Amino acid sequence: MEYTQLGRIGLKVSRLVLGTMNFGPTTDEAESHAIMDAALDAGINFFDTANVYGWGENKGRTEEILGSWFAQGGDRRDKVVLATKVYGNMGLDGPAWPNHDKLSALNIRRSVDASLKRLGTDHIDLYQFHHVDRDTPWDEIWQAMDVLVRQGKILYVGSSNFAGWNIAQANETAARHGRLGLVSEQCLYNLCERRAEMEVVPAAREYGLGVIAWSPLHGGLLGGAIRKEPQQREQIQRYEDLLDKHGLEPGEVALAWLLTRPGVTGPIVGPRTADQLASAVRAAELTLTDEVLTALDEIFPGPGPSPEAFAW
Amino acid sequence: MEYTQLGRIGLKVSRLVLGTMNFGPTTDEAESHAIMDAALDAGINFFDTANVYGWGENKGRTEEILGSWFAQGGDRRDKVVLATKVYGNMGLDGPAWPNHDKLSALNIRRSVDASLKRLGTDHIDLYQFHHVDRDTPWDEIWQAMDVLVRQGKILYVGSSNFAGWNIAQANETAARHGRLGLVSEQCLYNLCERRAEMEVVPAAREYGLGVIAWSPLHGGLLGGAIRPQQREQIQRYEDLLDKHGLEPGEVALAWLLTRPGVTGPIVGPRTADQLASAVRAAELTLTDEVLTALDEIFPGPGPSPEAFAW
Amino acid sequence: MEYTQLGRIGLKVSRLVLGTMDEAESHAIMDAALDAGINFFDTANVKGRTEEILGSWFAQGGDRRDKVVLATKVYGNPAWPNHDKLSALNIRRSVDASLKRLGTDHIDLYQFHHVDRDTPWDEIWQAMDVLVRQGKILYVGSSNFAGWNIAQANETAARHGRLGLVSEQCLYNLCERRAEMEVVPAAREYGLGVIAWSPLHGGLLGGAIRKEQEDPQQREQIQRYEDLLDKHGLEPGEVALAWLLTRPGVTGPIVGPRTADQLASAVRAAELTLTDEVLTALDEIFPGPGPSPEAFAW
Amino acid sequence: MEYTQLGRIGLKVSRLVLGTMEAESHAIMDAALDAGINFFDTANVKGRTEEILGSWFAQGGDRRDKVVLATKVYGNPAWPNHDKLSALNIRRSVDASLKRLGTDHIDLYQFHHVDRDTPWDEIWQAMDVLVRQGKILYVGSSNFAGWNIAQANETAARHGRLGLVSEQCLYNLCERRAEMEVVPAAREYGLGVIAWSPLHGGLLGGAIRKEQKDPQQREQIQRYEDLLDKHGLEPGEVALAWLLTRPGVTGPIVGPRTADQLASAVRAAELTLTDEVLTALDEIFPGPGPSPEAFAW
Amino acid sequence: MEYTQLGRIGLKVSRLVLGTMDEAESHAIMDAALDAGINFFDTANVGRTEEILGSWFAQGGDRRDKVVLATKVYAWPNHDKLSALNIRRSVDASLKRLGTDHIDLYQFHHVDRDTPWDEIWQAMDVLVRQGKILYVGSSNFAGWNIAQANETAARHGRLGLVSEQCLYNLCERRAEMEVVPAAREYGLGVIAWSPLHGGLLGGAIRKEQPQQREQIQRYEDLLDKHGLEPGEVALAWLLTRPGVTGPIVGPRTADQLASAVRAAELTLTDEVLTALDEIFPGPGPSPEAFAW
Ligand SMILES: CC[C@H]1OC(=O)C[C@@H](O)[C@H](C)[C@@H](O[C@@H]2O[C@H](C)[C@@H](O[C@H]3C[C@@](C)(O)[C@@H](O)[C@H](C)O3)[C@H](N(C)C)[C@H]2O)[C@@H](CC=O)C[C@@H](C)C(=O)/C=C/C(C)=C\[C@@H]1CO[C@@H]1O[C@H](C)[C@@H](O)[C@@H](OC)[C@H]1OC
Ligand SMILES: CC[C@H]1OC(=O)C[C@@H](O)[C@H](C)[C@@H](O[C@@H]2O[C@H](C)[C@@H](O[C@H]3C[C@@](C)(O)[C@@H](O)[C@H](C)O3)[C@H](N(C)C)[C@H]2O)[C@@H](CC=O)C[C@@H](C)C(=O)/C=C\C(C)=C\[C@@H]1CO[C@@H]1O[C@H](C)[C@@H](O)[C@@H](OC)[C@H]1OC
Ligand SMILES: CC[C@H]1OC(=O)C[C@@H](O)[C@H](C)[C@@H](O[C@@H]2O[C@H](C)[C@@H](O[C@H]3C[C@@](C)(O)[C@@H](O)[C@H](C)O3)[C@H](N(C)C)[C@H]2O)[C@@H](CC=O)C[C@@H](C)C(=O)/C=C\C(C)=C\[C@@H]1CO[C@@H]1O[C@H](C)[C@@H](O)[C@@H](OC)[C@H]1OC
Ligand SMILES: CC[C@H]1OC(=O)C[C@@H](O)[C@H](C)[C@@H](O[C@@H]2O[C@H](C)[C@@H](O[C@H]3C[C@@](C)(O)[C@@H](O)[C@H](C)O3)[C@H](N(C)C)[C@H]2O)[C@@H](CC=O)C[C@@H](C)C(=O)/C=C\C(C)=C\[C@@H]1CO[C@@H]1O[C@H](C)[C@@H](O)[C@@H](OC)[C@H]1OC
Ligand SMILES: CC[C@H]1OC(=O)C[C@@H](O)[C@H](C)[C@@H](O[C@@H]2O[C@H](C)[C@@H](O[C@H]3C[C@@](C)(O)[C@@H](O)[C@H](C)O3)[C@H](N(C)C)[C@H]2O)[C@@H](CC=O)C[C@@H](C)C(=O)/C=C\C(C)=C\[C@@H]1CO[C@@H]1O[C@H](C)[C@@H](O)[C@@H](OC)[C@H]1OC
Repeated sequence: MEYTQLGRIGLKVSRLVLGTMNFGPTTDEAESHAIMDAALDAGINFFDTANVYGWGENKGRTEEILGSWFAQGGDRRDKVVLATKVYGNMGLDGPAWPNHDKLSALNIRRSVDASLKRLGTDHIDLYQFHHVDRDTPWDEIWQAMDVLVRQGKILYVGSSNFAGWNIAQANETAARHGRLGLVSEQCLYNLCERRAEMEVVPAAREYGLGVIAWSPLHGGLLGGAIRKEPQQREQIQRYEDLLDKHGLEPGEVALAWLLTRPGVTGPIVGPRTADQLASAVRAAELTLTDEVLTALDEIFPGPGPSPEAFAW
Repeated sequence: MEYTQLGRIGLKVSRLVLGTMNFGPTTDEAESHAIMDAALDAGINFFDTANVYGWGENKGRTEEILGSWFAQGGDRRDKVVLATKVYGNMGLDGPAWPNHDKLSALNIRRSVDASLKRLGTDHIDLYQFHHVDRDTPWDEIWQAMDVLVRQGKILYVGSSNFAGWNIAQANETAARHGRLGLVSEQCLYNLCERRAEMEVVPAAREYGLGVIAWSPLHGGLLGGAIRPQQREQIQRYEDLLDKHGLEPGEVALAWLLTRPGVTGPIVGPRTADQLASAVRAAELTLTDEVLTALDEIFPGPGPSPEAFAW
Repeated sequence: MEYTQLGRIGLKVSRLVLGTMDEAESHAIMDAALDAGINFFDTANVKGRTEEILGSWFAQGGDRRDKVVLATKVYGNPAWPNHDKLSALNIRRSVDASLKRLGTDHIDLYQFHHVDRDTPWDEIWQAMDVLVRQGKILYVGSSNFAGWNIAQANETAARHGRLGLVSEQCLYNLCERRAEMEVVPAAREYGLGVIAWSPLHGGLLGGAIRKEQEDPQQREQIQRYEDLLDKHGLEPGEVALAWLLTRPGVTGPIVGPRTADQLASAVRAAELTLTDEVLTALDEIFPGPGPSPEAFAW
Repeated sequence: MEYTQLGRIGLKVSRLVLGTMEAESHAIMDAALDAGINFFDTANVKGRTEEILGSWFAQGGDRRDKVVLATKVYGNPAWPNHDKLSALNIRRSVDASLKRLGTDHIDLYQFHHVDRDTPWDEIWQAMDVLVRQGKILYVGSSNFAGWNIAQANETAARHGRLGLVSEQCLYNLCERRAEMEVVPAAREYGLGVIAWSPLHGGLLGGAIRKEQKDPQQREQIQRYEDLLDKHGLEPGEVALAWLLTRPGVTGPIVGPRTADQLASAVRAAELTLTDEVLTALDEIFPGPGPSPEAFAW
Repeated sequence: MEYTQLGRIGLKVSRLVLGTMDEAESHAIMDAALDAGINFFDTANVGRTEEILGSWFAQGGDRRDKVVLATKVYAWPNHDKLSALNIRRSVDASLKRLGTDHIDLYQFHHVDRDTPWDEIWQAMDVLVRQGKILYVGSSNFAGWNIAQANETAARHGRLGLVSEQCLYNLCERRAEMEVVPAAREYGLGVIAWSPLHGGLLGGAIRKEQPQQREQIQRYEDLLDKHGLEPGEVALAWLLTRPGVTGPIVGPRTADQLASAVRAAELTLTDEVLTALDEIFPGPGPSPEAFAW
């Protein structure tokens, strides 16, 4: 297992991030636990979850499954860098009661308290915004997060689905008064969707955030979606054909590709079974030749950074 | 129900603020709870109280009435933005024991501890100065408030009965050391009394404070004389509202909801009927003719310096 | 002559400020204002031509420049964009024009003519700091601000080491006391000198009814004022000025004497002691609103 | 003429920016003055253009006093430090610009492009030297990313300095990707947005009828020209007028070579587009939306 | 010619830095250095030197505009060291001797432990703000002097040291303990003075015909097996070192220039690098260098 610093900070994490969104809705508790043990066994120390995982009327269930996993002891809590999120509506799906979603200090307080109860732990290592909230100013957000820091309830703060300028504004605001800023950004990033390269990833790299790629196979579409059974199909076909030609698995290459991108800490890997985890772990050891990198780049061009992306 | 951001911050509030001053002194606990459930049903999430509500020897009773409401469960606490106040004498009415009113860190400590006990909760969402205290510096006040923020005992700080320059001084002082300053001013504003517009509301807007109008009916006066220079003015008002078939109480509220910078008025119902009426005032549109008429009868000063100079 | 600190700063000024309004006639009161010990000269009308007349005054030598605290103002007054108001652009052009007309290399107190709510204080303080570091200006003052504008301005200045506004020139007199609600409280809090403009309310407090004989309610008021002073042996124009010199935070009124007789009258106004009984009755005739928020709430 | 604040600052500008893209230049600049345009930029829609402004100002008649003068860093294989935004390159470019313009100050000095190799403490040192000498009033950007505006202005504010007051970016019906992050950031930080190539190099200027490329781009332009035929609207005027409806936009740079093109740009600033016309332009020329919603959710 | 950012700043310099050791022949070698694409001129020895540069710019032809001009500071009290007093008199004399209105890189000649940084940055900021100096650099500092200096400048918004000139070559590698780590952390370019250790790595044992001589012998003998010139290799070695901007070279002739230029084009094999590292061990970073 390859390890790296999470951006500029002192925290070392596995290049694979274990996603947990399947634990609860699709994978049962006992199997989720076996996967998490398997993940530790493979050297994966970075586990990602969210208050809202579990979905609909079972929001919170995933956090509860990690809580029962820690409760078995055996140094599980101690070995893991635990990440969860705040922003989402935790009540009935649909329009939220005011201040029961988004990033007011009010929603942060109630969300973190509920997450700590479900996770059965006194601290979260990486507390992440699920999304930018353009209505909440950073002096409010940093007040909320600093209260939790100083109480020992969280260590690090991270972002998810931010724009590049939000990352800059957050970290400049934090730095003004000596606070550690965002340490990581979780953006949608994969061969199909490369527009994070325009500004989100450049900002992250400037400010020393780790970059965590969610949906690394683009919902499945890069995992061998055509062999399984618009003009997007021609790309995918050319993709599989190129990987047939070279003997490589689609699912594994989508992950290995992300590992070659500048600034990228690693992909979120969201296995349903211990078999799919072991595949992810192979993808991490895989080495991709400069020839196959050119090919994928030709099939899946990236925008490049702004302003060059749309101007010069 | 129309919602809005409280000034520049991420908190979203109903444009009606439920005032609780009647809960205890005139409306009773059981009925107060009735009204507060109806306010939730109406989409009102913003509840305003104060330690001194109750009046006389019953000061504190409103806070307790809120406390027993939260104790019923059903996510009542979790659904409200709870706001209370510090400054007032909580002992026997008349001259205060020193440091038992006003805004010394000493009075702030003892006031918040008693409010949290009565309210039956571990935190207040919005803790408001009831009035400006010009004898207490902002480095002292913000120390006291910052202690409460970091302990998780309050989230936001607001003001009430400030001058505009007090708003600027407070928030400039907070911003110097990276603190969130005042998020709202609760000022006396209505058709009769519009001198908040000279400097209070301009200042609040510059600094991104919510503006919450208290005494939106000027203590009943804008409610009815059906039941000397000023009698004449109110007469002209009630006659205008007879012409258009509009309730006086509803227009005074809806008018404040047209003012630039105004979050909304504090509505203080004695009864569930008075509440449903406030909700109706929130739904009212006022024609440009009615707005222009009210402005003639009840002129505003406009901003300083233009208000008295040019 | 009574002298005072201009607010919190180290500059000492006369409690009479010499405002404005022939050339050698102006030079003569100015020399006379000096001999009377008035050191604080302001180009505010009680623009371009007045500066030139000060300019020719200084050009005569005799330590005239060295002896005076020279205050001027952004020119102001349908204008071409940026030829009014307080952009860094307008400030640059107004100051350079003023220095050329005043025929001096520095202005002691450079003042804003009016609040401009479209220009942020980091822009304004940039423009002023350029001039301070070049030595073209010493102190910065306001005119026709709100209390909160004074607060914003001095807080912004103080964040980066800068001296803020040292003075505010506002309309303040027996007739118009609404400066007392917030402007003068803000000024007092931040250590600004308050310079009272139109101290006689455009002449209304200088004995305008007795000068008429040679609005219903306001006339009743002036009439009750002239009669109170008749009763007390006191010149109205002098009492208007003396009243202001009793008010908390007031540096002094602007006066525009054109003769030894008018200068001597302002000087006697500054030496005048109004009795508690006079002050009590003036307060009754011309009530102030008190500070906000007590002024309109409690 | 419609006037606006340049972003958050107190400087008032016309919503048309005269891109000076000698004798026929001088003529059009006087007509722009008389039309109430006070905002003159040396951005091409550099070298000679500045000299042409300099001889304009040397004619006198309060011309320098009446204009907001904006220029740019020159830019350009370059000799080291004769391109980009080192303090060394800024000194030499401004000194040469002041010489050519025959003026002792520039009102708005702009970066020509983001330089990723120069830290903002270096850039702000260079600009603060000039501001404190009086050679420059305001600073602006061109061809920046959203995060570069944020970084610039946070760095400036930290030590009390006025940051960027304006960004010049490529923005028109055809190219709307500035809306992802550049314009959002400019709006957050209170920069004026100045739209260069507002007709996308003539292409929105009725380019298919002046024939009297890619198949899909031509299809798009065709519907545009047909929509405006239907409504009786000049395509050149509409491209400009659409930019004036966009949140955050101060205005477009125009390079009128004739009284006719000037008068046209002036009419565009007075034109009101109906909601139906706005809906239809939007359908033909869709914007990406703000990031992250533009590519995520 | 190879170019690099000077540390973290936006200034681009040649990886060879032209130092100095009559008049029209200095002028001619400077012209030749431009033609080879060297833009970085330093008055440091590898008064009169500044005057020679002055007459060079006085010829015109965009000579001043094409070069990054670096000079340095420098006993009667305050006529040495880094007092605001000596800085002022030294820079005034430099600008006159150099016949220019600005210096691109103004460098301290040595650490002065008796002057605080608030006094030094006052003096530098005055000059930066009058336009007389762009960038500030150090020479012969400790690592902690670099940290203190740049932390002090950052406090009040000011650009700190952009470069350190230290004694660094195969023979003297102790700058690697802390000076070069500090410079790397703070984003200073590292300029290697005496890159040939006074000519000891320039083929000295051949030129003549204790246990230091043993070292130089294994060096010269290794460079015979590979068909490499010692002069060139000591330069190329430094160019492979982390944090190094480049060496100060003082060519007097077109012939030595061309040697310097070749040494910047040269690529040493990992075999050669490994062998140089064996003959000339470095201490590593503190605290590992002396503890663990
Ligand atoms: C002590 C001496 C007397 O008292 C005064 O002379 C005080 C008056 O000057 C007040 C303030 C005036 O009222 C003021 O008139 C100004 C023109 C307004 O100023 C305006 C214009 C502005 C530019 O100044 C601006 O800044 C400001 C905000 O608005 C101002 N405003 C605040 C509204 C307003 O208070 C007048 C209007 C005319 O002058 C109001 C009327 C009803 C009046 O005569 C009242 C008299 C009273 C109560 C007492 C006695 C005599 O009153 C006697 O009281 C005894 C008990 C009996 O003898 C009585 O007889 C039966 C009676 O005799 C007459
Ligand atoms: C390996 C070389 C091949 O090159 C490619 O396969 C590259 C293509 O995949 C490009 C990028 C596609 O064009 C992309 O189509 C996506 C659906 C869009 O993505 C969408 C969806 C989104 C979610 O991704 C979003 O983020 C994005 C912004 O918009 C995307 N956009 C950035 C606009 C757009 O570039 C396709 C559209 C369909 O697939 C465009 C068509 C006209 C095309 O074939 C063009 C050129 C070339 C030279 C093809 C050769 C084949 O030619 C021959 O193919 C043989 C198989 C080889 O062996 C060679 O023969 C020896 C070779 O010869 C040259
Ligand atoms: C729109 C219809 C009428 O207009 C109004 O009714 C407006 C009035 O309400 C004004 C403002 C009042 O004057 C206010 O009296 C308040 C008690 C003061 O409030 C006090 C107390 C406070 C608590 O509010 C405090 O906050 C404040 C600062 O001070 C307040 N102050 C700001 C000074 C002061 O403006 C009244 C006093 C009594 O109401 C003054 C009297 C002499 C008056 O009527 C004068 C002029 C005009 C032009 C009247 C028209 C025409 O009247 C007729 O209207 C018909 C519709 C037409 O067809 C015409 O008929 C022919 C026309 O007649 C020509
Ligand atoms: C007004 C309604 C019409 O809708 C439009 O005309 C919308 C089109 O203009 C879209 C956006 C174009 O697609 C764009 O093609 C550009 C070349 C790309 O731009 C490029 C270049 C760039 C420089 O812009 C760059 O910045 C950008 C990122 O990529 C751009 N990209 C953002 C991906 C891409 O959206 C076209 C391709 C060319 O015109 C795509 C094709 C398949 C298409 O027609 C699809 C759907 C519809 C529903 C058309 C109707 C016609 O149908 C009927 O047409 C009648 C005339 C109407 O009146 C209606 O009748 C009622 C209507 O019926 C509903
Ligand atoms: C490739 C392998 C070769 O390895 C070297 O040649 C490495 C040597 O250069 C080391 C480092 C020297 O030791 C250094 O001697 C300098 C004068 C000191 O420098 C001084 C002065 C300063 C100014 O530099 C200062 O900065 C510094 C701190 O202190 C320095 N210091 C760090 C203390 C000190 O390490 C020598 C002294 C002379 O050269 C010390 C003695 C005990 C010695 O001969 C040891 C080993 C040898 C001979 C190994 C062979 C060569 O010898 C044969 O080479 C053949 C090619 C092969 O067959 C080999 O087979 C393995 C072998 O055979 C026997």
